[PDB]
Amino acid sequence: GAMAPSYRVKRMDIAKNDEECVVNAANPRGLPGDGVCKAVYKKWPESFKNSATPVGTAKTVMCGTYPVIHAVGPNFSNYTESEGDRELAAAYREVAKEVTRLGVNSVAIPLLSTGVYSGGKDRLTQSLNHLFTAMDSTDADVVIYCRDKEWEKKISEAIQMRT
Ligand SMILES: [Cl-]
Repeated sequence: GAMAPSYRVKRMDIAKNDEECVVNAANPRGLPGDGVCKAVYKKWPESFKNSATPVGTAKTVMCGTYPVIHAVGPNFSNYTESEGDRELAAAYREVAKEVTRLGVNSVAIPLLSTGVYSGGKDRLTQSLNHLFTAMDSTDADVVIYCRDKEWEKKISEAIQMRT
C-alpha cells in the first residue's frame, strides 16, 4: 500500500502516467479503437491480447510486467440512465478488486464513461463519485487523468473538499 494513500488529478495523456499500473477506459471487444482510445493501445499494444470483457467488468493484461486494467464503462448512447449508472458503479468496483489483487501502490485512472461513452452528457460528478465509492477502501495512490483545464479544476476541488 502507499504510506499515506492519496487522490491526485493530472491534466495529461494517461499513456505518460507515473504510476505502477494504468486503467484503460476500454471497449468490451478489446478493439484497438480510434482517436484518444488509440493512445493506450499505441503505448501498450501487447496488453490487448484477450482483453475483451463485458460492460461493468475489468480485465487485467500485462504489458511486460506493467499491468493494464481494461475497465469497460457503459456507453450511455446504448444504456438507460438507470442501467448505465449501475454498470458504471460496477466497472469501478472491479477496478478496486484488480488494483488490490495486483498489490500496486499507485494506479493511473480515467473517469470512465465521460468521453465517447458519455452519451453527450457531463458525467464528471457521476463518474468521479463512483470512482470514490470503489477506491476509497483501497490503499493505492490514485492519480486521475483528464484532458481539459475546467475538469482538472472541478476534480481537484472535489478531492480537496473531502481532505
Ligand atoms: Cl469514455
